[PDB]
Amino acid sequence: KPLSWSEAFGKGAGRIQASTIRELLKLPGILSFAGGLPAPELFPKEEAAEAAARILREKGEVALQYSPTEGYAPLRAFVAEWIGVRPEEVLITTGSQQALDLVGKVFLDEGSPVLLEAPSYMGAIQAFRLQGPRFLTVPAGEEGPDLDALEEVLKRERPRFLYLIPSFQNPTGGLTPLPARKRLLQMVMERGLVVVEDDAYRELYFGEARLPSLFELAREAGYPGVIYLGSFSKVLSPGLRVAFAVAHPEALQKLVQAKQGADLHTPMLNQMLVHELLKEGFSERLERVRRVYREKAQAMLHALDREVPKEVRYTRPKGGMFVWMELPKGLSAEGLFRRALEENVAFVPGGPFFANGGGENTLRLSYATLDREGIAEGVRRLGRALKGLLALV
Amino acid sequence: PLSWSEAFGKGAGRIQASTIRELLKLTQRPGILSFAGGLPAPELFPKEEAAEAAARILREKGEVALQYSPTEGYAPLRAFVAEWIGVRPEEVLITTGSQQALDLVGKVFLDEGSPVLLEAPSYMGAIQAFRLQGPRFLTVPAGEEGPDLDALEEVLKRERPRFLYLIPSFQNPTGGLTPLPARKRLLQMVMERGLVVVEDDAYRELYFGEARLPSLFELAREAGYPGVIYLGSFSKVLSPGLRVAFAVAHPEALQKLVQAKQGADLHTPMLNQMLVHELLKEGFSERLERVRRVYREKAQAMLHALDREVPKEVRYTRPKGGMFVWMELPKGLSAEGLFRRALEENVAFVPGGPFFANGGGENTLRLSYATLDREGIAEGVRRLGRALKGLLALV
Ligand SMILES: Cc1ncc(COP(=O)(O)O)c(CN[C@@H](CC(C)C)C(=O)O)c1O
Ligand SMILES: Cc1ncc(COP(=O)(O)O)c(CN[C@@H](CC(C)C)C(=O)O)c1O
Repeated sequence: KPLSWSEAFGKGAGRIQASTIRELLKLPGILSFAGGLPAPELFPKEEAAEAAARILREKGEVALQYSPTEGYAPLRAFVAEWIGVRPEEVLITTGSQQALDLVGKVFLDEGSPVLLEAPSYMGAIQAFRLQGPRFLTVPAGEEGPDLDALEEVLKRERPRFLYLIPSFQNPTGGLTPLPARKRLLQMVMERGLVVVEDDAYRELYFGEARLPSLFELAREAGYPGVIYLGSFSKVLSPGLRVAFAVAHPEALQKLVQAKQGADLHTPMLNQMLVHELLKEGFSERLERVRRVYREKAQAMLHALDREVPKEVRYTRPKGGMFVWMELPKGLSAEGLFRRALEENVAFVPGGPFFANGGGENTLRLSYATLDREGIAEGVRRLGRALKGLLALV
Repeated sequence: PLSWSEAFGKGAGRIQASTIRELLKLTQRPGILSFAGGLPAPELFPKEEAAEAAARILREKGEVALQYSPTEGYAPLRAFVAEWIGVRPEEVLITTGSQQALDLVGKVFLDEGSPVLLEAPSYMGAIQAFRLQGPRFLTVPAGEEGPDLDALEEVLKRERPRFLYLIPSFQNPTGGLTPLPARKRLLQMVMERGLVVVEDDAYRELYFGEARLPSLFELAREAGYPGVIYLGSFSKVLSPGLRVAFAVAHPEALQKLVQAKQGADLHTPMLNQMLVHELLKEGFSERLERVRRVYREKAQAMLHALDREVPKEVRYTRPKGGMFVWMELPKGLSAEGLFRRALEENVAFVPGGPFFANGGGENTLRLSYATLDREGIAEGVRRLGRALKGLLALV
């Protein structure tokens, strides 16, 4: 009886085939606009080094030992104070990608309806796809989800939850404005629906102020149905894998129960280190994050405006890390990617961001990682690839 | 008015057991001496060397350490694991604890109603991970010499489990040690039927005798059989709180684990992997020898104490490695009830029930001698003896 792997795997093995995540993470003179990797010039290496050594010397017996599933209590407290909730309503997760996996586990079943935008974040699609749901979509544009399309969906289908990224959506960069957020909240409250609000880019706004979150608006309305995800990845360090979920206790409790068997607890040194880094100077750190991303976005748009012919369209984000690019109808972003690689530049083709397919002429560009000169040079290389693609028609 | 209970899916009903989160916050009750969680001896933690190493990593390589990193793990760590275990680097996946490896295995191999084979009892974390997928648990008893192979033969004549989950070396929770001939017989049974084994080797290095037994993975590799997925961890030998472990498998299986890991957490934190690699680059053998000495001495301290304080109606194992003593009360007596009395005497342990996937074992309990110094072991056992005497006096 020779062993067959294909025959020994379960259904889960046939739902995890997309490889965008590992392909974006994989470790020469290629300039990357691919993964949403935060600017390394913002990492506080020296402060981190001091703080990590102090933790390990003075509290190493706690930091290196098994620790609570719910998270380091001072970090839960810091998060609660920042977000505006009780500490017991905060779960520390091993990145918000883990919170998405936990959400999928708690809420989805084979064939269960779930709603997100087309496009939306590939990580969330991948986490949810594991459970074998039926994906329902609405379009995403410059002002967020198409609420008219959503109204029609909700007449016929009750999603297990709605997954949204109101602030600088991955991958479009779209910003759901305040009146739309209120309308959306009304639509959800009228049917007692659950919303998973992913606020990874919360603090990366380019204007004067952050918009109220769906969670904030819900809290004001007395409505308990928003599960709120945030992360320290975009504002401090993605490699530490420290993030959080905030919810009504009944929901949060299920997330904590799921977390036990996922990894026991998020590494304790990491939580301690985030807390030590942010307990002073957080406001100021966030202001500097905004100034850097504003400047890189400006450089990206200047470079694109210079190098990209008008037959190719792209968004002009008001925050976050991404530009979203649309090629002429029927042109292949995958084909372009192969040409870009020969020109020593990378991006993410758009296909993985569309849960039910389509989008093969779209692509996402991240300006977060490179400095302004590498942005300018990377876009010059992209422009050459685009020009090659268009010239073949 | 929103209804949470109606909003959840089936998974919300399969995650109710709270043993894990309960064991992990016992620290919040510092006056209680713990024989509960398998928390490693903190006197072994290399705090100073770790502080120095972490600071050097963040100053010299902080742009790698603090950035998004490969799903498969830090390459020098993969290589280090590959050299230690005896495989190619590309056959290693770094995981956020072996608990995550368990969750990944469940994801890849189990569906609702699918059969899975494990012992009764077995590790509650594995039970918890697998239960999420809604499987049918098949069991065989576990004893001093590991799984009951005659019982296993009967199971395998009737069913093809998606995998067999075993812990051949110092099983959680019994401390059982599967001897070499039983390992070969198990291997033969699985090879003849083309089944998969998940071999959890958390306690690999914690042997009290002269040498480590061959793993089922090593035996399978010698026989040319690709069906063993091998799990190991740095938790019991270096630091559990860092959450760094590994899965080793044939590339076809390993690839599905890597695929699953993407959407679980993107990647295991990179500083943690670097730190583990830096700490183990030199002196690993000597570290391991020290681990063995310490747990050998704590096991001896525990048995000495039990032998003086525990009434002879109560049975307990005498482990040859690992972290645990497995205790069985007279039939019908409640480990849970004993636990409540133990809490009143300021000692904790883990009742046996969570370790039995299909129920049972309500008279059994696990004791961990890993965490306390010898004086705390002696005092905790005096406190446990008082609880036990109170339990037995009520009859
Ligand atoms: C919208 C959104 N939500 C969550 C995540 C996950 O981030 P953490 O787990 O670090 O908190 C993200 C991250 N996005 C990048 C992931 C790559 C694998 C690097 C990306 O390039 O999309 C997110 O955008
Ligand atoms: C047999 C066995 N396999 C895996 C694990 C998980 O450990 P890591 O994820 O740290 O690698 C364990 C650990 N066991 C303890 C867990 C408690 C929550 C602390 C235990 O008390 O059982 C294991 O024993």
